[PDB]
Amino acid sequence: GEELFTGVVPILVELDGDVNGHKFSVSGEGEGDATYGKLTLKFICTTGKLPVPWPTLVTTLVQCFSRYPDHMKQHDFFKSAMPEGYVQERTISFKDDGNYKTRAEVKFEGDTLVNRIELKGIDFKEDGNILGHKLEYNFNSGNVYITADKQKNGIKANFKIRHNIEDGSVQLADHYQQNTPIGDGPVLLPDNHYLSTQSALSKDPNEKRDHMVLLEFVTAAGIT
Ligand SMILES: [Cu+2]
Ligand SMILES: [Mg+2]
Repeated sequence: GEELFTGVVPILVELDGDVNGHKFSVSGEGEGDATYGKLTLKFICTTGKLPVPWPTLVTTLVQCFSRYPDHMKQHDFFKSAMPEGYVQERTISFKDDGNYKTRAEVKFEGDTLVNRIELKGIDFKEDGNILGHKLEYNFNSGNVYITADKQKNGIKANFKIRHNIEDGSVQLADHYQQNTPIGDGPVLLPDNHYLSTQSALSKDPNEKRDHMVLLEFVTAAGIT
């Protein structure tokens, strides 16, 4: 659980995706320091051009790195499931467009924290904001509202992401999420609270592959 996260932990992310028949893979590498809620990762589309905008994959591409204040430590489901880990499932509904369904397994492999994801996108509009690549390369501040799901010995979350459209508008992405432990050990089921995130997206000027450099800070809040 928590003791596994007192220092800097290497992270690996592997994603297999199919969006309207457009198949792609992403590999990511980096590290997290949960003491500071800090994530630093670089993602590469190992199959060529990514067929969706990178910002639409940020949420899919390790909430165990959230900074939980000491006074909220009893509410940290995500680290409590480690090292065996948890399954994270979402439906991401893009307003007036298609949806992503994701399934991910997050666990330790040796001293590395691994996020293995399958992503399936359907009902996208061929030159909507997603398949038509009309979204700005940025990602806004928001809140992830978590509640306990005692029935499944896990948690649920809901939240809205607003992606900036190059024309000045916004593309809403409604997120519904469920997490459940993989292992048999006891887990921490939290009182209602939220995660607050700050995200910065950049490019490696020496990288020729389609990629995303991502810096996030994530803090739990909502109980004081
Ligand atoms: Cu994130
Ligand atoms: Mg703008």
